[PDB]
Amino acid sequence: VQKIGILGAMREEITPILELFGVDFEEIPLGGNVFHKGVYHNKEIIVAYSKIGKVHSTLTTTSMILAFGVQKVLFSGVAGSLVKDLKINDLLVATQLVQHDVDLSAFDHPLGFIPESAIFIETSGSLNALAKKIANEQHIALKEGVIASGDQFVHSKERKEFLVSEFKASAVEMEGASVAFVCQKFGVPCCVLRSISDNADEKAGMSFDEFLEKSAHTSAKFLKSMVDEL
Amino acid sequence: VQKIGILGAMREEITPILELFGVDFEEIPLGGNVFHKGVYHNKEIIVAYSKIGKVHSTLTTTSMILAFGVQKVLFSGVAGSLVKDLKINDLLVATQLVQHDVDLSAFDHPLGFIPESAIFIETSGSLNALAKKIANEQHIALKEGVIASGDQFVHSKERKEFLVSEFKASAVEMEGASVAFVCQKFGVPCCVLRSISDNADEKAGMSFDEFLEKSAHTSAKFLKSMVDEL
Ligand SMILES: Nc1ncnc2c(CN3C[C@H](CSCCCCO)[C@@H](O)C3)c[nH]c12
Ligand SMILES: Nc1ncnc2c(CN3C[C@H](CSCCCCO)[C@@H](O)C3)c[nH]c12
Repeated sequence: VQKIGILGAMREEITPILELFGVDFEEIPLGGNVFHKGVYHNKEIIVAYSKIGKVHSTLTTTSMILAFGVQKVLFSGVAGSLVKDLKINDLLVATQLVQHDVDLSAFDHPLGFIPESAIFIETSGSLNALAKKIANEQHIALKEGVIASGDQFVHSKERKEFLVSEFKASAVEMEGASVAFVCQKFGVPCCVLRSISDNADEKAGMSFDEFLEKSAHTSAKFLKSMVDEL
Repeated sequence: VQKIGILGAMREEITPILELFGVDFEEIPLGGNVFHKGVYHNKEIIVAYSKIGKVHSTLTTTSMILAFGVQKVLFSGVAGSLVKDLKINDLLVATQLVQHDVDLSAFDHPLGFIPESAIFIETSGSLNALAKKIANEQHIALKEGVIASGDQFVHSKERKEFLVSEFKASAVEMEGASVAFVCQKFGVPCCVLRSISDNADEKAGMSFDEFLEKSAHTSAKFLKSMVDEL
């Protein structure tokens, strides 16, 4: 059968995923993560939260691919908005991702760039198109854009402005670029889906605490609607 | 037989390793890395460069463990010095590592800390003690201390001061903490060995360009002397 990996960063991002699928799961620990393995609509679904940030998410994605043999990875979670048109609860899919905190400018490399890699990492056009189709049929707004990932929770106007000017990012989070990077290295289709929890400004901690649960649920519900069409 | 993973970040860090072992290697590509597999003194050695930074090094380490089944990981490369007593070419082993660019302080977490993890990641006391024994027998200076890892090349007095005050780091680099983190998650002994290439200050790019080859060779030679005793 088809094997689909489903990832969040925090436990709160996968709790609604496990509940919404509503099937039994076997828990399999590996590399400090717990993988929930279930069968849903004739597909094997493997659900896990990575824990926060780039190292955690790189490890979990690599484990999913190498140890569980998943054929697609769908990431669902929350994100900070960098643009006026992405408001609390709104959904976006990443067309490209960047590691916004990478800085080898001492050697005149562009910010975000590492030798033998690239600034922007692409996701699956096919999965992004599926998301768009579903969103239109459900009459849900869905934006497509660049997501910036780094190992800092962004809560300042100055950092937002940098992300917009340097990378033209629409949202910020801490895991998407690493998940997409790993998938691309192994030829595995990847979709990164996020629901806005905050505006990545001085009020972001507050907003995040308020909206984590609801925004996570919104993302999870949409991810399920995608899996229903795969 | 015993399987030993040997990692550098850049090709220049593993070129001397491959030459110094002086055996034939089979090249095995996986996840965008090339793994050089050889037999040396009745051990299987698997050598690779990860490419620069935390995501690259997390992926390569995870691959080494999950796909090649290595039982120990030794990292060899260069680093920026944060302390007066670590000069160009000097060797150190990391007793602990930290991800110095992790910042969840918006939620009053200490810098370097991520929920469900820890600020400091430990390495193998047994391998560090072997390194110390060998260094003493060869009449080579070998320091032990905290190494700070992040996704920026550090070349400023201000950032050095932060690393010293916040984490009491002795050296800075971009991969050690991720390698040690992965190893710890999988119960695999890890040793991170670095030779100083620069002082992580405004002159660091210059110094790095000058000393990369020599410092890499110094680290590689010491790593080989460790493998000779394993
Ligand atoms: N403003 C923001 N900056 C960076 N990432 C995010 C995100 C996305 N994720 C939410 C979470 C933020 S860190 C939460 C710490 C909770 C207290 O322990 C990470 O997994 C990244 C939402 N808003 C953000
Ligand atoms: N000053 C420094 N800051 C951070 N890392 C390092 C290192 C260690 N590694 C050396 C290398 C620095 S980035 C080199 C880019 C070369 C031009 O493309 C990374 O793999 C980290 C030496 N000096 C450093």
